[PDB]
Amino acid sequence: FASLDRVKVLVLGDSGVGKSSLVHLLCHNQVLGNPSWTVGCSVHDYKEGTPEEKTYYIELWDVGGSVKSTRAVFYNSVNGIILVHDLTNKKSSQNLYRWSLEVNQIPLLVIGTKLDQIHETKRHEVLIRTAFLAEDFNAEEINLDCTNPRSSAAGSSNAVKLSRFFDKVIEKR
Ligand SMILES: Nc1nc2c(ncn2[C@@H]2O[C@H](COP(=O)(O)OP(=O)(O)OP(O)(O)=S)[C@@H](O)[C@H]2O)c(=O)[nH]1
Ligand SMILES: [Mg+2]
Repeated sequence: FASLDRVKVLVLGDSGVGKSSLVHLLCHNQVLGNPSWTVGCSVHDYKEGTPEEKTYYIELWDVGGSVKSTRAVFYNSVNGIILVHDLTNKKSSQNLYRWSLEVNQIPLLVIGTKLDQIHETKRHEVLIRTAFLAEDFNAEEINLDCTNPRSSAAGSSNAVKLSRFFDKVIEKR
């Protein structure tokens, strides 16, 4: 039971926040990438566990740039946006609003990277602030280490949140 409906998700964020690493994580390295563009396939079971279950082959696109470098020719037919910020760089979170303007009804997900580089002391403060940040985009938030494959393991809280986001992208479209 495989769906042929297109689902295109853009991965946006400042240079170096972890976008390519995140695409590799979320797609289990089913990724084709080069200096210009990176696309991954994230296989997603929509409404899993019901007679309505269908498998979707979601595209995750990472084309880089900066909010001067514009890649708008890659922003066509987008159904959802993952906004990526580096939890050790507060400036990368301030730029998510501008990134979102490069492309309302399009669902958004906010993902913070490099959680492993935040000490248990300063962690509570960063996470309170990222909850507020996600609220600004009417979005759920996931904070993780992109280099740890357990970060989005099947059945984890993070995976449930990502799955909820993909379900919404499919429904809105
Ligand atoms: N410790 C740690 N390192 C990370 C994490 N995510 C990314 N990195 C590291 O940060 C560096 C940048 O990550 P990368 O995935 O290349 O960013 P990018 O957003 O794709 O960078 P770009 O210039 O091509 S646009 C890499 O060395 C990568 O290994 C993370 O969650 N934890
Ligand atoms: Mg990249």
